Amino acid sequence: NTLTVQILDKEYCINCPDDERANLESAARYLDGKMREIRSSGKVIGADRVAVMAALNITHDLLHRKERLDQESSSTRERVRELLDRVDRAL
Amino acid sequence: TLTVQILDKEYCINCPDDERANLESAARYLDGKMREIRSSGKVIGADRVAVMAALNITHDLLHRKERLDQESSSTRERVRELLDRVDRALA
Amino acid sequence: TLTVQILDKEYCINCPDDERANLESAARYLDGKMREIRSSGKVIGADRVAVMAALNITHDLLHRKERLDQESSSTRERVRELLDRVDRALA
Amino acid sequence: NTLTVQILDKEYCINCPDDERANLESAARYLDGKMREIRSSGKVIGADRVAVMAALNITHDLLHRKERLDQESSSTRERVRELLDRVDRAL
Repeated sequence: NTLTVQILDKEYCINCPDDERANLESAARYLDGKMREIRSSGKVIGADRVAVMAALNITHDLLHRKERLDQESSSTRERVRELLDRVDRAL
Repeated sequence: TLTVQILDKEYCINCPDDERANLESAARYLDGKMREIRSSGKVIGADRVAVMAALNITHDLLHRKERLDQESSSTRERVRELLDRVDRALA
Repeated sequence: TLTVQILDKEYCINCPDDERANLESAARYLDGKMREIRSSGKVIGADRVAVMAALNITHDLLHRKERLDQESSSTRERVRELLDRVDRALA
Repeated sequence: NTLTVQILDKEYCINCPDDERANLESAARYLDGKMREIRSSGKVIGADRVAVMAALNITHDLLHRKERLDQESSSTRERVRELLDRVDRAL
């Protein structure tokens, strides 16, 4: 089974099991989008570098999302401990 | 800023300190995957070798992103339920 | 301020609005208990009839105070446990 | 069984079951204390009124303690709901 995605004005026929089609298609869409932004600036010159840079930003995006989530959890933990102290001091 | 080596080319990205090791690990993946694809000869052109590799890591990351989001909304619910029980106990 | 009638004498106390009915209920108890004790003849002297009645309601209140405190520390613990489980779920 | 408490410089022999001795003794102690404060001011003249006034304040003390506790619970409930909203908006 072949999936044919379009990434940055070029075509790719990838042997993909029906199982992963949607996943691969959105991954391609996501990569395409990120490559379009990068290309539409000028810092990166070279179609191969654009792709590599995109993969690195996508990697950053996800690492940062996890960092933000971890911070969000830790914070509510601090607030929960603040609640606990209020409870111990008066009730 | 971090400077990584991917398939005989240098890339310099602005990564917040705590991401360095993960980004390096990413680059290492990229480089390896590109050499593998290049060696297969199934994809012609450095730009195409680059996106096939980039598509590969993006697909990987989104899968990890899902499992993350799974665990994430899961604890968001246990926490919501617990706080709810706290409210009720206080009424 | 509230003005109550207890065993043919008026008392005026400064009660925060929400207590009026409960304080009136208290006075009603006092008056009834004093008439009962006075009628028994077992206690001689209005001052002694007064404290025996006052001791009676005080004893009553402390019992209610205990049951209150019981329920109170009980929910203070369920709440503490729940918040604790919330903290753990967030780690 | 007779318990002999002292309340405001006078003695009282009360038929009290061993079961309630401690309770009755602290109630007497509590009443005595409250009657001493009241007498040591001047607003109330008359040993019987002093006792009645004391029972009313003791009643107030307890009504107010319960009001304060209810307020304390309601408040932590508001804070818990504030926590819940934080959770729903980001996590």
